Amino acid sequence: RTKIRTHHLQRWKADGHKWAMLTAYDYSTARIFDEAGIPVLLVGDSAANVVYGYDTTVPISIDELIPLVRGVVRGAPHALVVADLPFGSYEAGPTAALAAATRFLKDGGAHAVKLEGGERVAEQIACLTAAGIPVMAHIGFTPGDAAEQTIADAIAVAEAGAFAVVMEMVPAELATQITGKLTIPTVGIGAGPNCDGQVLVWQDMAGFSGAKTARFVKRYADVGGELRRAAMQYAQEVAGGVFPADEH
Amino acid sequence: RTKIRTHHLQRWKADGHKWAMLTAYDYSTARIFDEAGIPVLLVGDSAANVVYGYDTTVPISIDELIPLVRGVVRGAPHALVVADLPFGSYEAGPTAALAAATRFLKDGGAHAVKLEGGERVAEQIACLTAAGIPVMAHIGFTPGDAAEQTIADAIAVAEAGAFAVVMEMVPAELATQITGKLTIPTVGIGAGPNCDGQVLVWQDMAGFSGAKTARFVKRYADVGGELRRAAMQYAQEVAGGVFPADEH
Amino acid sequence: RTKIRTHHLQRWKADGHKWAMLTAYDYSTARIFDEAGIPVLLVGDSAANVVYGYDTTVPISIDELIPLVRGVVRGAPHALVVADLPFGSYEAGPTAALAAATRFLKDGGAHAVKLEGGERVAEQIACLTAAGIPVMAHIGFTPGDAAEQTIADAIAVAEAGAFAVVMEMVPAELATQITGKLTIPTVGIGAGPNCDGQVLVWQDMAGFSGAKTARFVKRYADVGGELRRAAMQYAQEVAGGVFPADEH
Amino acid sequence: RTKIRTHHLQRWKADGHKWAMLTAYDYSTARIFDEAGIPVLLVGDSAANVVYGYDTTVPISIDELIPLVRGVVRGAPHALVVADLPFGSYEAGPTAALAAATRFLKDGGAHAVKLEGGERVAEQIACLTAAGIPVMAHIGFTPGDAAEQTIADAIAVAEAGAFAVVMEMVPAELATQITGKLTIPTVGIGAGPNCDGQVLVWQDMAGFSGAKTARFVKRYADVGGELRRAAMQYAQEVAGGVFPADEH
Amino acid sequence: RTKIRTHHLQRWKADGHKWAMLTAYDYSTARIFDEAGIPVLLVGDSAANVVYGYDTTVPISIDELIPLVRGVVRGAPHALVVADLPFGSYEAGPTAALAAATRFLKDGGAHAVKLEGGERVAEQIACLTAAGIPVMAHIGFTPGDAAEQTIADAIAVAEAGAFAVVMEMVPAELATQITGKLTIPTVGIGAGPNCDGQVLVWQDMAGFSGAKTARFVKRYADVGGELRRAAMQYAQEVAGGVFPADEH
Amino acid sequence: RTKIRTHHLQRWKADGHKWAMLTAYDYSTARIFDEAGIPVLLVGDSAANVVYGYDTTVPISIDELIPLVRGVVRGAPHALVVADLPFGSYEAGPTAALAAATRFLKDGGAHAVKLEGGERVAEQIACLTAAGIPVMAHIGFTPGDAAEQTIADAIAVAEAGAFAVVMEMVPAELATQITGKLTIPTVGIGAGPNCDGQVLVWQDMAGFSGAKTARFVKRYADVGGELRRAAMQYAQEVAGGVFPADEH
Amino acid sequence: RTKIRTHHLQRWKADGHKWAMLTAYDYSTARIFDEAGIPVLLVGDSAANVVYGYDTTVPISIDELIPLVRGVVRGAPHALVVADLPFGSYEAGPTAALAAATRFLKDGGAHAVKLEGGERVAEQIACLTAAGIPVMAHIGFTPGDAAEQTIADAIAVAEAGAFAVVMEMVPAELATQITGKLTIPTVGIGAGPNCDGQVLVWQDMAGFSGAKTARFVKRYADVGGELRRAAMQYAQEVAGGVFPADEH
Amino acid sequence: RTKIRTHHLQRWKADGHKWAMLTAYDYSTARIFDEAGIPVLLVGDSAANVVYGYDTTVPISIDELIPLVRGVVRGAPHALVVADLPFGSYEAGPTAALAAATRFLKDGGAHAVKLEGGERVAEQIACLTAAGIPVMAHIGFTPGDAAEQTIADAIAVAEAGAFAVVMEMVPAELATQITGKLTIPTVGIGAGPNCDGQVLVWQDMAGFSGAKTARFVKRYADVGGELRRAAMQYAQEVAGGVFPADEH
Ligand SMILES: [Mg+2]
Ligand SMILES: [Mg+2]
Ligand SMILES: [Mg+2]
Ligand SMILES: [Mg+2]
Ligand SMILES: [Mg+2]
Ligand SMILES: [Mg+2]
Ligand SMILES: [Mg+2]
Ligand SMILES: [Mg+2]
Repeated sequence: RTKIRTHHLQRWKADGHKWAMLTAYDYSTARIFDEAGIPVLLVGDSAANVVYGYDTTVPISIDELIPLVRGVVRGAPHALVVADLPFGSYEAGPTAALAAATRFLKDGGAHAVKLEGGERVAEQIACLTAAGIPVMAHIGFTPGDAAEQTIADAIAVAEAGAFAVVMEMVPAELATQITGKLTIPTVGIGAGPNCDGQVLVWQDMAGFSGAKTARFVKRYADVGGELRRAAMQYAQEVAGGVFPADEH
Repeated sequence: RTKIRTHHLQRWKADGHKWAMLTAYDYSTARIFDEAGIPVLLVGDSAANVVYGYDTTVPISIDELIPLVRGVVRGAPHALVVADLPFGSYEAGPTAALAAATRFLKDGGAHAVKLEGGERVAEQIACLTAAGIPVMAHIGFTPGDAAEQTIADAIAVAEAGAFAVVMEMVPAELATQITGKLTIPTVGIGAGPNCDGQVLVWQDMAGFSGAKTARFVKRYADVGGELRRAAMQYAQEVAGGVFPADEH
Repeated sequence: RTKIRTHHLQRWKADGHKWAMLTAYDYSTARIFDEAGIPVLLVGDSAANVVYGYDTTVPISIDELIPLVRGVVRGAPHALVVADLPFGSYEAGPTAALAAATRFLKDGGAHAVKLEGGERVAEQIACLTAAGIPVMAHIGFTPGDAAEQTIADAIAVAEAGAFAVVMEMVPAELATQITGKLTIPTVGIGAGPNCDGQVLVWQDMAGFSGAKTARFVKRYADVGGELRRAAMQYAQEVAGGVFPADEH
Repeated sequence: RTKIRTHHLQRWKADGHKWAMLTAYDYSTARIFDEAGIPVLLVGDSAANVVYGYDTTVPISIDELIPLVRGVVRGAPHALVVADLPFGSYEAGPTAALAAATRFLKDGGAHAVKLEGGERVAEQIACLTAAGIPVMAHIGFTPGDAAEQTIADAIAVAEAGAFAVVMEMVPAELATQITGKLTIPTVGIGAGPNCDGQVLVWQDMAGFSGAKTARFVKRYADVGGELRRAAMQYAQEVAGGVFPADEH
Repeated sequence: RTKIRTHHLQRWKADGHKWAMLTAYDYSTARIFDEAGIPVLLVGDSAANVVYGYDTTVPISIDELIPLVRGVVRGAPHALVVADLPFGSYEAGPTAALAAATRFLKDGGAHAVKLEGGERVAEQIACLTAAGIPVMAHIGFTPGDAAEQTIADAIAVAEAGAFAVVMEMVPAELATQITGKLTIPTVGIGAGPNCDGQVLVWQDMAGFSGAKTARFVKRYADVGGELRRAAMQYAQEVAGGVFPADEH
Repeated sequence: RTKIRTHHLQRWKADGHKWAMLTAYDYSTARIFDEAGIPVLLVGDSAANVVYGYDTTVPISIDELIPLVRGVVRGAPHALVVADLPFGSYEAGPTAALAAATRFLKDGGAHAVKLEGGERVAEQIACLTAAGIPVMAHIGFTPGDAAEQTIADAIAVAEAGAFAVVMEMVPAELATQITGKLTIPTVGIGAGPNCDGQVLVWQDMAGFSGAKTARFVKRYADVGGELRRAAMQYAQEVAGGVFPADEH
Repeated sequence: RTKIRTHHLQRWKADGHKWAMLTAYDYSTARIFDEAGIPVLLVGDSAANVVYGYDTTVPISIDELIPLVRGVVRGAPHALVVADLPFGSYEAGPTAALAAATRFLKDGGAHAVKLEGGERVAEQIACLTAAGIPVMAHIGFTPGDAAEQTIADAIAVAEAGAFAVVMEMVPAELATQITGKLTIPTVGIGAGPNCDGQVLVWQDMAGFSGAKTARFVKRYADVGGELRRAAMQYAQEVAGGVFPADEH
Repeated sequence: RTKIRTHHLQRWKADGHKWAMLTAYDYSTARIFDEAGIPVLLVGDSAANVVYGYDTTVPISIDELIPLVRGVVRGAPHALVVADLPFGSYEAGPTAALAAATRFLKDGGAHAVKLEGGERVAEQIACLTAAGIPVMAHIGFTPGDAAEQTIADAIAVAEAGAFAVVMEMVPAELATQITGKLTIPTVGIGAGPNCDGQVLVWQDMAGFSGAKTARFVKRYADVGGELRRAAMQYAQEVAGGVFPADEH
């Protein structure tokens, strides 16, 4: 079928089609989401937690991501795969950011990268965008004047060239407006329902990590739990000599 | 509770306790299997397929594994985590193998490593074992005289110091004997029911990869499928403005 | 005979001589095109597809090109060999671009390099040109205001020093004008007939890749097919003991 | 359909099926030979001449080959791709040879490697073979006692583990015998008709390089010449304004 | 319980809560201070003396600190761990400073870094702060106009983004004012009692180094002396055969 | 006074003088033990736990030790400072071990190194010893035949050249004998009272880590606890404005 | 006694105390000058000649100096040791100069560095000075307008932060003035008697190199000659069997 | 005049000419000893003390020597310059030793190297000697059987190829014999008067280091003291305005 491209997300904002974005970190997962119809996959730095067990996204390195990106890229032939730039890889300036992004494309095989930041990151977004690298921006709300800054960021980020922007933990009201005020699609996560698209960490979306589903997350299943019995039953059958059988 | 150690596997062979080993490649998965009671986790090179999308286990590199090992090590505090040595990292001889294994322990944080091979690999197993590195052997059956070699390998491998050995695609009959003939535990996968323990790639065990469950694999669930709807439903709700709601 | 130099292309624009440029990626091919009279050879990044099987030109690296350039340079003693700068090697700025180009000349043995881009790349083109490195520009059309930009690019690029410019996927009408408006030769590919010169990927020109000849490509032969029988017949004769004979 | 594996070549020696091996050095060529049914492809060091223009095979480096191997591997999904080890990469001993071969498999994606040499190279062939790396041997005839050595080499090489052996410039008589005396398939090139299989440099097989077809080579076509007109005609049409037309 | 964050220090300045900061350089020490309730730990460059025996803080390198930081980070789960930047690692400018700080966070696991300097270092503090790296400033008094500069530094440093500032060897009077004039907390050491918080090198605080307690330091114990007998008694018991006993 | 040398330990075995060895990992600690009369200091890999918070001694690297050794060397001018070789740095063989040890002497400034292992490590001990590097051996007891091996190790190790040997977790009875059977001093830790000398991790010796003093350790003080109040009191006085006072 | 610091040189200019600076390049020499009371030692790049035999100061590298600096630093505990920056290590700009100087302090153990140059080097002097690195300037006279430039340099250099400045080959008259016009001490060598301090290459000062004592140098001895007999006599006694005697 | 070669030392042993060897570490010193007639110069690792202030010869590195060797080589055109191999550079075996020595010749410009050791070092001496590198051996006496070993070393060392051997701290009686028993010259230092030649550290020979002249050293002067006044007088004249005068 059709391979999602950035322009598709733009058309969808026009046609009013609200698309879904899911986070992915390996081949098998991506394969599933791809044959499930998910148009956009995010190899997020959130992998730091769900994949590597870091209690933050500060330690994860580019090298802990590129190999995962390659895997996701191979598993979702129809999805637009976005590679998230790790903390520290782009804050230095355009040159650094460009080198990092270039690695994600030439090596990781990603189609686009996600650069987190507000106005302070416009220069970087511009360089990449001008280099021909699709950039998905990521802005937030950090408490009044805060709402102003969020807006300034949303504007600056789009001006820089971002083909879309993620609004994380942004007051639904403010989000709604920004969404209507920007020409590019807005992807929300705890941003309210008024965003051109939505994004969730698949681990949360399918109950695969812990049990604490935050407010902005809707638990669409208990894939984690389902895996627990599968394992527990497997274990018992092994102990009970029931497995393997002869057909095995 | 109790952190599984190699001696436990030995005691279990004595008490006739058949234990289950599951493959794992990330923090979240390991966490689940750990709280599911799985005693031994294998960060297999099978990750080459299920994690990175390689159609073989030949290309995967040490660097594509170590970071995954670290994650698994963090997610399974009670399991005995075994790191699998990638193709090419130990065939050169003891020195190479030792360096590679040392990386998996000092860096990966693994408790033991899995070295695939027969007699030809005894020297390597001995060096590591003597260095204080727990080694899980891995022998197979490659078609008559074949059964002899498998036996020779099983013997040589144990002589070298392996604390356990994996029998993959080994005729149940031959396996049964070898199991009874060795002092160390035998972990099978398509080796028959007469092995001190069993091992499966969790992706297959829980139907997370493709649909072709081979003969030696028992599909204990459809975790993959379950994830497909979760994603599909999520997508539709996004399109239907049903998600996010206000509680989000 | 005569070794084509950049000034020749300029004279030809004056004399109204429409010259042909062919893509080349190895010694044997270049040798053929050279003794076939082709004046200009392009070791394009299109090699990413036809040579390495990448589905894009994003992954190909300088190192996957330089050795090919050297080969082409050795096979076409009379042609003006142009080396194409890979994605990511010049977007960072002049310094990067200069280093990359310098490698293609000092190492690759190329006579000139092709830098893809519009106004955004003028700075780079200027640095190289001033360094004494012949630069062939490459501009395109990306949909109204688009035609304006194409023009701006054509102008900026020439101002920067490009000895010629490639117009790819440019509306014949717009192309025609630009061609007449620029002092330097315009080389088209899907740009219409009104260009000082034409360029095609030899694989397409001679039907050596797939069967889908796009609109802008004219299939001058089925060299690929011809190779298929040669191989098939060879195979059968081998099977039929007809080859080798005794004269062999 | 079916992906050729080494055992297939063995079965064929049994069934008396004479198979054909063709040299290949890029994606497009491999694609053609693959859909032409060629079972085995050799990314030979002969590329030194036909690809890079070296007048010998002494200068070509591993790095000038690996990227070509990757391309060939991508173009022939059904063929058994063999990567030839460059001069100097294995003569030092097993350790060196193993490292080199490992690169060709893990990086190049090759299925097997070709190691040129006689008895003096048995140690290397053994190490690789034991490492799980399929090795295609390559022996020759260098003038009386010579025939003895060729035989000794044929024997030693097979003893070392080679799954097949290439006999180049070997007296048909001697070749015939060796072929009958070895358990593994013999692939000839100027070795006579009595070899389990045949191999030719595709450039010669299809008349793509020079015009001097040596005795052991049969010119199955003039693909090179066919390319010359295609180019010459293309050039003239460009000059004659006939190309591009409007359909372009 | 609660993990101290930078905002806590701000709240405390508001509530008038004077907090204590202690220097720490290893896991065991940090563990103690953590379970002793110390909110902020400083892996100081002072380690140069107390840890490595350098008579100055000029020679200590980043590598002699990062591993210590990791240890302290592991020992104080509830403390805000601040890593001090070594001499020479940030004076070159923002780029250098950013790279250094990034190492301390991504590798060292620190939560914040301490950058010593006045106005001259504002640019660096700004870059880090904007990058999302918490920076603790450090200003001093170097003899009239001196008091002016100290003030200028206090102002500039806070303007740059520092979440707090250390006043070392600053006239209590001047300190008092600066403390009242700044919005961010002031941490003193020989700065007088009018600072939002206090800091001491634990070695001095607990009499573990030398016997010369300077004026600004209050000796809260003789932990060093206590260790001397422990050692001396241990030694004598060993000599007296009293140790080990049988319970040992 | 007198700087302890290895021969001193030998004389002491003769005179029946039981000496005490203490572990040390920094300048200030070493200074204390030195002026406390401790003759031998061990910069152990036990630092992995007490210094860096690793739950094992497997991860610690040479680089996490050398800088500590330098510090200890500077703090104990009269002690014989022994540097412990980290896991993985000598198991490969003499060459590796020699390079590692050489670093500890030339860089770390150590006087001797400690190599853990039995017979399997004799070759390494011999190389270093012959190189002029004082080696302290380290053997253990790992459960019958075990006692035999311990003995074999004690013998082999001394034969190799070790100037002394550490017996850790060795049955007092067996230890007693070995001590009497060897010409070189035996240093015990959980080895019983019949050893030429004793060794303890200062953290345990002075109650600085946790509260679980194992059987073989005698808690000579609560230096850790003493540090807790010092810190707690310091904190309260800061909060109570009592500190700093004016004398400060 | 007292360790000379830069402020001492300033006080001395005030008290009118003319201090002497001597060049030094090794431990033994420095030890002598230190116990001889010399306050300032210069590890000059003049070492290029007297130490390494270069006929110029152009070839000497940082690495040929740092190890000498370390030696001098160890030999003169009371002197202010100044390390010279080698040709080419600071002319590129502040960044380069800062890195070089930082090596001399952190590695060499120097207290200050000497940067040769006039106005053109102010930027470098400023960066180092602001970094906390004491810089001794070095200006000269190169023939009218020359005297103006010397003055401009003297001014610029001091403005940049130099704690002192060397006037080499400067007309005594001009020197006298500059000395009176600057706030910082002036150290002369062939600059006349009106300088806050004097400096000479110890080799010349003590007649250790050649015999041609230039005008600005006063030969205070013939230490070189004295060494010649010592050697000659030693040689003869060896030949005469007089040495060694029995007391030897 | 004549440039001393190794054969000269041999002739001298024959003619009974007792030659003198002096240690040297810089250009100026070497120049003096050269024009003083000293035939052999030793760039000893004793430089560790006299040049760099190390209290041992354990820390000095090859890099702290090579540059000094180059200097000495330039200063003594007629002397046979011998470079010493630093601790750790040859104990690993021939390969290591050869590489190290090769650096001293090709880079340092030395004519020969000094390898310290007894029988244990014969292999190394043999490799170098066979490579064409003149090796000066160095054996000692370490207390009965000791005298036997010294002899064994003297024999082994000469057998290995040493063109001469240094006997340090060897009982004059034993020395006398060894001297008469060896075919190669013996150079003593505290070895008695019966050695083909003598060697002393010039610092001791001329009273340039400390005042404690050991038994085996004869103080031929007080060059150090002479330098002290030269410096002291220089200093006073500077202070007294007597220097510089006008002639300066
Ligand atoms: Mg992030
Ligand atoms: Mg495997
Ligand atoms: Mg391109
Ligand atoms: Mg060849
Ligand atoms: Mg500091
Ligand atoms: Mg240990
Ligand atoms: Mg200079
Ligand atoms: Mg020595």
